[PDB]
Amino acid sequence: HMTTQDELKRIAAEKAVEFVPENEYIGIGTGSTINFFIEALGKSGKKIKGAVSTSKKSGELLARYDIPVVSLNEVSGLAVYIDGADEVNHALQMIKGGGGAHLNEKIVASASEKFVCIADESKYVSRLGKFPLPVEAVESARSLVSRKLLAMGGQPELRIGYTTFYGNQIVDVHGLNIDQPLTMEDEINKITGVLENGIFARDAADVLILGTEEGAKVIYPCQ
Ligand code: NA
Repeated sequence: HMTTQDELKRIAAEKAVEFVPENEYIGIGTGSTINFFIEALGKSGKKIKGAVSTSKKSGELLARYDIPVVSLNEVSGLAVYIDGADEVNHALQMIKGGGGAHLNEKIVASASEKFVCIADESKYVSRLGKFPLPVEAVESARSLVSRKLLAMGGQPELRIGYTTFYGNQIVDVHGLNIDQPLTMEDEINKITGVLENGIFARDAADVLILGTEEGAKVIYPCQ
């Protein structure tokens, strides 16, 4: 039978354990692929000095698997950040935030010395953009941010009924042409009322572990 998507996620998560140094502070992403990774890291027996969480769920699983959790404010930096992606291109630039956590994810990534992305094969794309782009905005700026995103060219859609970790809203933007991921990352963030967007170009991954039918493939940015 074909390997299921969950099995592909587990393949990538299990391989990523090998990338985690012992006795260091590390950062932990969010999502279903990460949830398999937290379990695998706990089962490995590796000594972890402390882990910084990016979501309520990730923090709960770290505790379930006996991995010590620390606030980002307690450390001067992290040795490695491990996280998933909704899309990842050949330069290892990513679209993130399908699960609502892109603000905390980018904060923790930006404090880390290395970013390991874990994903099943379906996330690896030639061009970023098909997956709608999450944008976090404060509630009173919803209509304003939406007009500004529409003027940029995308179709803004409020994520109905959703409240982010820090109490804000997400507008998901459909149909963007992303010529230059770093330029668009910065231009969207210049909209007043936007707190963060899901383009990870400045914080592109350093290495990608991709779960495929042939096992876990290790992929560095294209030359
Ligand atoms: Na997310």
